[PDB]
Amino acid sequence: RKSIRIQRGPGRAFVTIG
Repeated sequence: RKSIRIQRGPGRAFVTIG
């Protein structure tokens, strides 16, 4: 699994990739 700290909202957060 992988995740990224996106510069989008709501607010800076970590989303998963796949």
